[PDB]
Amino acid sequence: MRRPTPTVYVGRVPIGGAHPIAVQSMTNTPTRDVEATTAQVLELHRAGSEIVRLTVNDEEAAKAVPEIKRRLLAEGAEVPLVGDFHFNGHLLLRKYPKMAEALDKFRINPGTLGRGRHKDEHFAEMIRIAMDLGKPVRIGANWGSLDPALLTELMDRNARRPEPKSAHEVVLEALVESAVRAYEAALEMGLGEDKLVLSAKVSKARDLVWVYRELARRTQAPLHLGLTEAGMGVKGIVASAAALAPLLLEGIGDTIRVSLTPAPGEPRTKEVEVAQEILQALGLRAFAPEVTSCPGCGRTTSTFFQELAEEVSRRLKERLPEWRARYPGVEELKVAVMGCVVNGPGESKHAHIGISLPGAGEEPKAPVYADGKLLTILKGEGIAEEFLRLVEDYVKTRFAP
Amino acid sequence: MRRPTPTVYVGRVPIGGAHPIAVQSMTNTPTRDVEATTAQVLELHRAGSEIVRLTVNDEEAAKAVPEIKRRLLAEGAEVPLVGDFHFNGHLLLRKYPKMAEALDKFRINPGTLGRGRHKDEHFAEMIRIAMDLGKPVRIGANWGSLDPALLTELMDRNARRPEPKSAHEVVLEALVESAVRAYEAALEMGLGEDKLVLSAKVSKARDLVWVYRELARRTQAPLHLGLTEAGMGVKGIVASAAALAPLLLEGIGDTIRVSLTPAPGEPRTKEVEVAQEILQALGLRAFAPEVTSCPGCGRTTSTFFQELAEEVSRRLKERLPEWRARYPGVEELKVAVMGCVVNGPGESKHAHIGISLPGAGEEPKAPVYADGKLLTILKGEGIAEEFLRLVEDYVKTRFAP
Ligand SMILES: C#CCCOP(=O)(O)OP(=O)(O)O
Ligand SMILES: C#CCCOP(=O)(O)OP(=O)(O)O
Ligand code: F3S
Ligand code: F3S
Repeated sequence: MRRPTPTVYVGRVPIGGAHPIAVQSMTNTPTRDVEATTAQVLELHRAGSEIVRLTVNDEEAAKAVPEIKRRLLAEGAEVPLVGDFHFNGHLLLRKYPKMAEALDKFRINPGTLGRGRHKDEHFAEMIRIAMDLGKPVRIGANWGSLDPALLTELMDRNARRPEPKSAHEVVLEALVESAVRAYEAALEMGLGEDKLVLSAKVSKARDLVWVYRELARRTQAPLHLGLTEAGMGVKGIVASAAALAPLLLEGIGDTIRVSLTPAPGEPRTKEVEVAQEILQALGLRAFAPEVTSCPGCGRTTSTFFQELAEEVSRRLKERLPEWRARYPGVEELKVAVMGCVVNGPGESKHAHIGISLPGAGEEPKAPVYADGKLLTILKGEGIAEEFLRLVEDYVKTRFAP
Repeated sequence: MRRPTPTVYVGRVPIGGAHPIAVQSMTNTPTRDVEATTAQVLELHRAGSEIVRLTVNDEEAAKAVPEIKRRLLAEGAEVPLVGDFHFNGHLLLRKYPKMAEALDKFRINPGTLGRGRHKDEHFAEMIRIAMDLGKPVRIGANWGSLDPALLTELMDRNARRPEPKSAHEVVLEALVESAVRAYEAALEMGLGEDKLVLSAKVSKARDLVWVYRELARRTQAPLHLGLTEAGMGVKGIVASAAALAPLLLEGIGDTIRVSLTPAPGEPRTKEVEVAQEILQALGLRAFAPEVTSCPGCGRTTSTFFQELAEEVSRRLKERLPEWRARYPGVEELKVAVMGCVVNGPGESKHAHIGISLPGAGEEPKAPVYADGKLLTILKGEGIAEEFLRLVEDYVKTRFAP
């Protein structure tokens, strides 16, 4: 069901309907701080951010970008950099051509170009520079910065309707129109279809689904999908997954970014982890082995079961760097850890390998299944260590080169 | 878009297309431990579990249920109880009529009824008892416990097809068929449409969407929706949201349960919180005020912004018990906390009330918007306390009785 699109290369990373959905992220360090920004770019890339965006907000930020890129290259890190421009993007790209050349993509917001007539000039200048340098561009609209003139135009169109739509609905129409008009304008100026990505972000999940369905229908471009301003903690994680899934399941979206607010002291890499989990939950990409486990109920002994599931998950995460190097395809591994006979055997049989613990009323033994059939039955002390040895043995055989 | 269904009352809680989607959960204490189970039922109910399920797995569990119910009633807690039966449900309901009468709903799994001919007898006996006592029933299939005879029947049907489907696809067909056949059988026996809820759970999100679309098409019943065995931590949360959202957005589902594995020492109420967050993210129910905040970038000072967003979220959660009592509709409150001028004002204008902090290059002042227009501009020390006073003032006026 994947929506076909042309391919847009962001550095070495291809984005589009023929390619895996790419995970990206954005730094939160001051871009002018070269050491801090370089470190975080590397951190995010190592966590799985295939593309990294950084704000290029003033002259000091712009002068730093070439040095950041140089440092990344010096350690063989080929992570593409997207420059986020607002208000003065045309001035910065004009004045600092080394920055323009160092970036792998430019982000333009059609709502932060300036006022009235100046918008069109500023937009054209940035597209001109991208064309001269062979750079791709994201035209990214956001409802936090919606073009007010376009909003009035569409409010007037709506008022003329036999049955006018709500103000809220018109805001969404205008956001879509902002992206689509700027898309069409960039194409008319000669920027190639292989150099244009679009986004039109809102902060409410049901609205995001409406917007992206319209974008997908009305344009041919690959789409950068995300729920903007998703927020903190569990709310942010849930809202982001809830917003993206209906679209990704329908085949809409070519790159994603999860816009979480970090808690103080929480790593910026959390958003990368969440993005990966969304794609893997929907079977669109595989990044690491996953554990299926039941919630546990009154049929299990809660703490032993919870401890085993946690220990198995912890070991898989410890083994992954090595496994990824030795065992191609191991990212697809499914392990089950289950609490009793009700669903334990059946769920374990659906995993590559799973263990079903004895619950209430059962004999104190734990069947282990692999590839849908009984492998062995464990008992006594060290169930956990015996199981993890069996998982290691399984991986060696199943995912051998 | 909500799928119409008859109403099924679970105690005082109506489930169906005419009613709010109900959040439920399940205990993990041994049901025989009356003190522990009663406490957790109350804990879950207080967290927002409108219905609570408990395993009734043996005779000791069954004898405990009437006392649990008595204790709940003694504190005016009207929380409906669902009894989860496997293997011996027919024996327990027969032998312990006080338990049968004390429960507000019976859960039957058509894959844990027994072997061959005995299945039909056991099923009929449980439905007989529900009918005699006027109790509703969930017929809940789970792929961890799929009826093997039905699976063979459908494997044979599939082998006769001009183009046979995959084994995996046939497993899903069989799961649906298990629920649908048992549904039809219960109706034919005289159990009313106002007494039947269906579920057919799998552990993979894209498969769950397929299954529930089939269930929704082929039956008229309200549906209990959940991703079974979702797992631990972020994986579990993301998988659950990703699986449910496409269905809930399409109007499918009448009650949900989130099947998270608690980390050792993590409260059982986490699943209730996640369930509520899924429904609120999709605009289907409102439980508590929510904070929209940006991720922060190099345009903000990371820690001040993150600290303010966290402090605002913490205060809203502290004020809620009181607010819920005084200010009807306050559950719908949207507050924004934003990092700079790029999206700060616009996003704040979409919330009921929001603050936009000064980012890089800006004057050190923080505009506050309420109902889409400028309310005031804050500066200096105590921005956080001044903002929270403004939020209190706003709530008093907006959500006054
Ligand atoms: C830049 C910035 C703040 C908002 O980031 P976002 O990824 O949520 O939205 P975007 O910048 O509109 O793509
Ligand atoms: C009971 C039990 C273990 C699985 O619980 P679940 O809510 O994920 O699935 P269900 O019992 O099939 O409704
Ligand atoms: S939730 Fe309960 S039914 Fe068994 S497989 Fe897990 S212990
Ligand atoms: S993410 Fe950055 S652009 Fe401004 S509103 Fe938030 S600081």
